[PDB]
Amino acid sequence: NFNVAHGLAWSYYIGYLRLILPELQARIRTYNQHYNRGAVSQRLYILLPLDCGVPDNLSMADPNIRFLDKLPQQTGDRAGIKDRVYSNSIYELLENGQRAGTCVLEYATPLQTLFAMSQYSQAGFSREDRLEQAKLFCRTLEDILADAPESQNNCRLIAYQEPSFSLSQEVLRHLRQE
Amino acid sequence: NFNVAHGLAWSYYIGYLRLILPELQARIRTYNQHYNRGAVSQRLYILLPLDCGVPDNLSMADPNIRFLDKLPQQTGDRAGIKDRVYSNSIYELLENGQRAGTCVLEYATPLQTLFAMSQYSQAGFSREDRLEQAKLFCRTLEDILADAPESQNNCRLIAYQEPSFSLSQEVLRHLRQE
Ligand SMILES: Nc1nc2c(ncn2[C@@H]2O[C@@H]3COP(=O)(O)O[C@@H]4[C@H](O)[C@@H](COP(=O)(O)O[C@H]3[C@H]2O)O[C@H]4n2cnc3c(N)ncnc32)c(=O)[nH]1
Repeated sequence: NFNVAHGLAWSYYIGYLRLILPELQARIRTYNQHYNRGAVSQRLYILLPLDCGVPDNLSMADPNIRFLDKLPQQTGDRAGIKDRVYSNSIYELLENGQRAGTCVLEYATPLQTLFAMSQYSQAGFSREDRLEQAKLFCRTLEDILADAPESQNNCRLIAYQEPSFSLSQEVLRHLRQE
Repeated sequence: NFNVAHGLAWSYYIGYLRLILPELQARIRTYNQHYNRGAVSQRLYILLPLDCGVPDNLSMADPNIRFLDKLPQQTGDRAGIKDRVYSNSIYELLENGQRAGTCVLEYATPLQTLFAMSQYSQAGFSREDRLEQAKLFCRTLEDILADAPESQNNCRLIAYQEPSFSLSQEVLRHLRQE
């Protein structure tokens, strides 16, 4: 099942990142000018927990990550679905009670597929293989984005293992660099 | 890359079908009672062209398939995205100028990933392998749905090869049976 994470990464690129990354800066600029608090950063920040533990509510993983607003939606006809909607959420990052950064932030959803596959007996995906597939997912995606025309300093991958751990501090480190 | 279609099918189930199938009949019943034309059929009809040719506009594949309306959207928090939106389109099927059926209808989007992967040199997916992966995708999905609790006569797969061909007649055949 090595080809499992491989295909999921290509799917994530083909069916999502390549479609939304080109329009992202315009959506952010629209938000910055129309519905606004400091400036939203210019990159999509993608969280890649190698334990494939992907909560649906980000504030649950860390209270210092607080939902601010939704980006204006992106829509288009997709595979027979009229006006399919692509949604992204903006988060504020707090640090000792100060707003320290603002960004479009989400988990890489395919890591949730890896996790659920490892739970379903019919998937033939060993629970022991979650970390290995997660790593391959990250490496594949990294190699894809390194060479993708739509990636132009508008995407940032954040991969990490928890062994304390501060997810907000991990994100702020990448924001600081930018 | 056999594991390619395998993973895509499990992804399609885990990240989509298992989430939307349980609520689908209530969304259809809501539409039937609130925004209505004959009754919308009770199953989600999924188109699986084995040539992986997936137009984004269904009326383009066959003019006898005409967009009627959107189902009421489904939303939930998903992997850090607040109120992620799941959308489905309702279509009327015409037959010699008569409205002959009405259903929720779409292409299986992962077939688009197979297709695009076969085009990208970095994916290492042979163009010659599209039909084989498409078949495996269909077989895997079929085996998944055969045993899935959320599938309860509310999903129908329509797989086909074009060698004339009438996509509308192919769909109407399955609707007739139901
Ligand atoms: N009609 C309809 N179908 C939907 C919708 N959302 C998902 N589907 C179907 O489920 C497959 C898996 O979805 P996922 O959210 O678990 O992750 C996908 C996948 O890893 C990768 C490629 O997507 P696609 O090829 O369209 O496969 C999707 C589809 O067949 O990108 C991820 N992804 C796709 N859309 C989003 C999004 N809006 N936000 C975050 N991640 C996404 C739906 O709304 N309607």
